[PDB]
Amino acid sequence: PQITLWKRPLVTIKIGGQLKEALLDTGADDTVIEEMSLPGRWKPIMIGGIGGFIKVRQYDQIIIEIAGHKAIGTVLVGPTPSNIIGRNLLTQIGATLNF
Amino acid sequence: PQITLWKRPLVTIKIGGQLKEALLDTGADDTVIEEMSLPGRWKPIMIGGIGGFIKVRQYDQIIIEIAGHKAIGTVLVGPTPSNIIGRNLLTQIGATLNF
Ligand SMILES: CCCC[C@H](NC(=O)[C@H](C)NC(=O)[C@H](CCC(=O)O)NC(=O)[C@H](Cc1ccccc1)NC[C@H](CC(C)C)NC(=O)[C@@H](NC(=O)[C@@H](N)CCCNC(N)=[NH2+])C(C)C)C(N)=O
Repeated sequence: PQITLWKRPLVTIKIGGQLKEALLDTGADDTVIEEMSLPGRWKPIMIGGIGGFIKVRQYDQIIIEIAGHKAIGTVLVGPTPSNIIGRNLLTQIGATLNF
Repeated sequence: PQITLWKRPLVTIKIGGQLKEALLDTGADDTVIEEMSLPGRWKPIMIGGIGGFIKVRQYDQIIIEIAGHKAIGTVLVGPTPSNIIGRNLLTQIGATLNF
């Protein structure tokens, strides 16, 4: 599909057995999901953006479906203002920017 | 062009007649440039990012060239981690996400 940018590019994702809406973010290196109780081990890390840093839990090899496209990779979980799909997963679903 | 996302989608911009590098950011509503002298009038506002809110200067109707495509619109100037081209100008250059 093709997504125009008149409004925020939000799509449905499936992660941890839950459906969520998430923002496709070419300006995000990483994928950040709003606080949810994902199982298993994780690593504390801090991520940066506008406004400063926040503390997140880094989970590896998490299964995630993005607009119907399966992906698997590192997902960061914590108090983000939006679920964000970043380049680490956008590359796996073959997303490009075009103009 | 078509831009893949294995690296940050950085392009050349011209603003105030000066060349800069900026990130194409589909997760940004607005366009935010590092502190610079810029011709035109401005007003102070607040914008939020992943880590919190910052003060920026809002300039309207600013000419900006992005990867050799013309845009004219609102540019926010302030202490951002990166120059960012957001949806307000990505729509002007006809950018879409594709997968
Ligand atoms: C796995 C190792 C991680 C290492 C870690 N990496 C990072 O921190 C990397 C560089 N950060 C980033 O890439 C982060 C996303 C988080 C992430 O991917 O990790 N990107 C970002 O935060 C980029 C800007 C940026 C680019 C490059 C560098 C820094 C910053 N913007 C993304 C962000 C998405 C939004 C949901 C918060 N957009 C914005 O912040 C834009 N804001 C807006 O559009 C506002 N109008 C919305 C207000 C909020 N309101 C609300 N929810 N009601 C702003 C740029 C105008 C590190 N460096 O410590």
